[PDB]
Amino acid sequence: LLSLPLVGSLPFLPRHGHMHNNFFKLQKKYGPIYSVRMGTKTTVIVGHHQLAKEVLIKKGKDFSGRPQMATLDILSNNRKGIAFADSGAHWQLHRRLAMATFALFKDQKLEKIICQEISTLCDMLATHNGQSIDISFPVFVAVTNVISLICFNTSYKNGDPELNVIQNYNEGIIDNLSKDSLVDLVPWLKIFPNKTLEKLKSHVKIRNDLLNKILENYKEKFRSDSITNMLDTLMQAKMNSDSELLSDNHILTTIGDIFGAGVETTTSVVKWTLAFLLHNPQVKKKLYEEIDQNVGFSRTPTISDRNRLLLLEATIREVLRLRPVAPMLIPHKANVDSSIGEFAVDKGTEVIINLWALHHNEKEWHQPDQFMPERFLNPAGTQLISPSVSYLPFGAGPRSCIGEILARQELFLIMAWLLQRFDLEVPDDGQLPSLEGIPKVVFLIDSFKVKIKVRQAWREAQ
Ligand code: HEM
Ligand SMILES: CC(=O)[C@@]1(O)CC[C@H]2[C@@H]3CCC4=CC(=O)CC[C@]4(C)[C@H]3CC[C@@]21C
Repeated sequence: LLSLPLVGSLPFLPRHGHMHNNFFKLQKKYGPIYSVRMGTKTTVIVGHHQLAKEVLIKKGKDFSGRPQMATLDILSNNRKGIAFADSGAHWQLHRRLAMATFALFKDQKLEKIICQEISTLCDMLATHNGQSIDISFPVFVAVTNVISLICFNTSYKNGDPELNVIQNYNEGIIDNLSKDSLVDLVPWLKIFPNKTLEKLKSHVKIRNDLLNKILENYKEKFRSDSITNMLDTLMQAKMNSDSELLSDNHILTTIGDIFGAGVETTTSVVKWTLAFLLHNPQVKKKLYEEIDQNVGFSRTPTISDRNRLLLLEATIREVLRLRPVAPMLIPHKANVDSSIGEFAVDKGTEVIINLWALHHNEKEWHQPDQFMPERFLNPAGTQLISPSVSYLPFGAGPRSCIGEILARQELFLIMAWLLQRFDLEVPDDGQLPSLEGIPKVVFLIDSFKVKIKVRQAWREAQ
């Protein structure tokens, strides 16, 4: 009796469980690296830090490409900008210029931009004293203004409805960019009739029309005697012509990515962090203790307080380990024939770093499924440590994050100001937020509510 002919085989069920974890599980059987073939495209998944750091650092330039996807094409305006651009003259240029802008805020000192918007954030939330709210939007607004000040030296006032229009198309872009993660085994959208690409174009259209209107008004304001933000930095480079690489759509898309990443990543990590603290009251109590001890109520927190607020800095590290924004980074592509761990990797092959597998490796972490900020501390709790090398929340090499500094400061300051001033409790229905998460292009958390009350100790101190 014979075996049925086999036209196709996949090692697990499509759309069942999170991709990054299904890949991780396969490693017990196939080892830390393996490949899957879709028609002609071959995809290699890496789940070990030594191999990951080969792909990202030791051979960074080799694997610095991006694959082409229908949805990403629409959002990136055919592979322009930075994040979804292939490695090339345009990518390198805009990446450089974008990185260069960050210099213009080193001592408009970045900390003062951030703390400005946090103060407003905390004043908003004080009004909700005694109520249970979703804190998504108020935080969205804060970081939106920071990135806007950095990009255009403009910020939105309370009640500007353009903020809600931005919130709307950001949710829509994310919803349709990918069903779950960016890594789909089966290309379903090319198979069955669906309105997915249509919907994406509509959110992206609105986002684009809005950015054109910011550029055109700004062409009047631009003066080479003043370079204070990203758009100046980009218009300056243009007039020094590379001219093909700095067209209006090229500039637009780059700001697009920066605006996108600067808001959706930090907002998500704030919501995830609050969520973990709701589930872990002991840690939260010790966070209050810590900040009461080392900051008190005499002033508002500052970047210098990272030296003192070590438990907080560790909590932040731990959330980025447990719930990385991008548990599989953004996909990479081999630009040339190369290798990984002495296995051959052909040019044009897709290479995915399973950061989830790195962050949950049992041999690299003690109880990796557990929220344990202590792990980034010495036993005494007197300084931060780096307990595993299998830890790359911001990536590494050519394609590494370029907002890590901005990111880390935003996260630290927001959490510090909030804990200084607010009791953050489980809402009256006693519902806790599911920590399972929702894997989109960003690893999101189900929306949830938190009971906010101004701190008794903060009150007295007035
Ligand atoms: C807050 C937590 C954040 C995390 C965990 C994070 C993480 C990452 C990761 C994993 C990548 C891709 C790595 C790869 O593909 O090899 C990336 C790329 C990128 N990030 Fe961040 N990010 C964060 C915040 C930010 C912020 C605040 C900005 C502000 C501008 C930003 C801008 C970018 C850009 C433009 C890229 C694409 C770089 C390229 O492809 O050349 N990110 N980030
Ligand atoms: C988590 C990461 O590493 C990445 O941060 C680096 C680039 C980020 C894209 C940039 C373009 C964009 C525009 C929007 O308005 C929706 C938000 C996105 C999709 C935004 C999400 C997080 C991304 C994918």
